[PDB]
Amino acid sequence: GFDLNDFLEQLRQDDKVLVRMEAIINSMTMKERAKPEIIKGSRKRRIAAGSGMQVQDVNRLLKQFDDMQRMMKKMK
RNA sequence: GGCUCUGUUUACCAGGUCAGGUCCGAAAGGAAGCAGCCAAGGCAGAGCC
Ligand SMILES: [K+]
Ligand SMILES: [K+]
Ligand SMILES: [K+]
Ligand SMILES: [Mg+2]
Ligand SMILES: [Mg+2]
Ligand SMILES: [Mg+2]
Ligand SMILES: [Mg+2]
Repeated sequence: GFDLNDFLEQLRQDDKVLVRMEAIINSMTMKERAKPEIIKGSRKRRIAAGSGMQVQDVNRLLKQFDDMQRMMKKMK
């Protein structure tokens, strides 16, 4: 069950992306990391400000996560 | 009802500490602040008033 914890560990095998991507996840709660679909507008705003990013950066991380979760489902 | 103890629970919506990330600064230095943790609140059991 590929989640943001798994993704975060993949980001830990950029700081031009990797450190910033890790930071966004580091502003999340464990429920958010476990079930990223619950992250809607208000949680995105909290995560963005808490990581010094914009909401569009959070959107981009979530999209990258989503693409990886789709690919892991299919490779498996 | 109050207080205490114990268990549990709680993204943000004036608490503390604030990793990471962020901001200001040439630096020296500063600042805001999410997660966690802590406090506190919620739900209960027990004890006391
Ligand atoms: K308690
Ligand atoms: K905090
Ligand atoms: K920090
Ligand atoms: Mg809080
Ligand atoms: Mg605070
Ligand atoms: Mg720091
Ligand atoms: Mg600078």
